[PDB]
Amino acid sequence: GSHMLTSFQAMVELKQKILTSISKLADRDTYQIAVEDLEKTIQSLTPETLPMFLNCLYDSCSDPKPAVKKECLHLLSYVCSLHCDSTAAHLTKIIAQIVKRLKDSDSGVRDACRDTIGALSGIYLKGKEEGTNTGSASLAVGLFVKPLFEAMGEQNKVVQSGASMCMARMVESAASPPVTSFQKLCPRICKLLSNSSFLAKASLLPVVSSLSQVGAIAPQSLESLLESIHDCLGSTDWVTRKAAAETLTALASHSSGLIKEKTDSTITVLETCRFDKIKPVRESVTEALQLWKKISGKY
Repeated sequence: GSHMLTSFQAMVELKQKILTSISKLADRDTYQIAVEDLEKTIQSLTPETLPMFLNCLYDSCSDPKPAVKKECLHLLSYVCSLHCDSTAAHLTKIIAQIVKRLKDSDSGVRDACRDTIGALSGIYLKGKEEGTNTGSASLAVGLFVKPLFEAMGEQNKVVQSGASMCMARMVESAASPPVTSFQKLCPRICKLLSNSSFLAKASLLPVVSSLSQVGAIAPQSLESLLESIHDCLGSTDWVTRKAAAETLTALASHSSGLIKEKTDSTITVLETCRFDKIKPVRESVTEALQLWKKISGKY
């Protein structure tokens, strides 16, 4: 009756203001004051006025003008930074909107996607593995990896590349990284790197490098990982070969104790690849070969 109608009027007025500021973001001189107005509205959000702002951002994330999309992704980040406990429930829809935006070719849009994924990981994946229970960590990491792997399943190299960059940034952005929950990514990344349909292996190898940096390499999948990296060293794209060499470098540099025994096959493949016609490939192969030789002991 009266209370429902009053809440309706308040909600519609707030949506009016939000959409007006978001549309005015599209202008160059009316961009900064609109940013300030949207931030001031973010500050005064409550658990009931939060989902309406999120729905505004969602419906605004599809505007053709790319600056609007970039700022809406940054606003998703901002609202998660200012109301993390309140947005932990809508995290799923948020990550879904980011994965939907992964298909854009605009550099700024893809960079905003990666930065938003990183901010979300830094907020919700920090310290998620401190104690005896390991259930909230699994759910948290899954909220990120399930849509990312689904986007990696699409037949679009742009989307696969974006998904891989976002997954790498997610692994990198966790302060106290959930290593056990992050190790669940290796058995799928192996199959993706061995898959011929996957077209963004050069973007997925840095994900392996990042997993090695935080020490989240699954030892039961390490041999298949090395096999897929050898395959990538065998690729026709020089970028993929250089990326595989640099991932071998990262593995020797951060998973040193994990690869001590299994070096000879990787060293042999590097020996066969040290005379690549592409000079950057030559240099990366030489670097990885020296590192693995020193880890093993050829002196």
